[PDB]
Amino acid sequence: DWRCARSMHEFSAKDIDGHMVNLDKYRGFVCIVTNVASQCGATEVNYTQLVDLHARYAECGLRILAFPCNQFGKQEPGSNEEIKEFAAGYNVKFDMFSKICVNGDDAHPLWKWMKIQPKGKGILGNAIKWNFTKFLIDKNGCVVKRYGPMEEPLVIEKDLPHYF
Repeated sequence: DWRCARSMHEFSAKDIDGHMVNLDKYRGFVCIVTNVASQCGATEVNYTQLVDLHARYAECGLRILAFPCNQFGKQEPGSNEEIKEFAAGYNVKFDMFSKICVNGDDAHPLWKWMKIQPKGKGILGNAIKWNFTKFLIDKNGCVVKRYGPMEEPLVIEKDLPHYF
């Protein structure tokens, strides 16, 4: 039962190449989990700053899990292969996953779970509101903060020292 999970580490997800990833591999690492899109007004700032954070903090254990999602204005219409090439244009070295839903009955169970964590609460409901929502995950796999679609990734930086 996804609702009874205690940690992100209990979940698995397909990477953007189609291979299953056990998210227990992130135990001991602080993670940003985010839903991404290629044709969003915020695409450039989010990819640029996620790549920047990953570069400057990997030595501290920062990992980033990017889930493409086409549910918000159909702004991620491409294939997984096309999305991987798009991320390559931003020199992404963090982890890209296969396209998923984040809302609704067919949402990936990790996203169902994050949305009902105590610190994953949304505003006027827990649904993901738009592209580039972010969840901060601590080293034990627990949700510790949620950031809205308009909060650029650099806003997360001041919170990282509380979890490294």
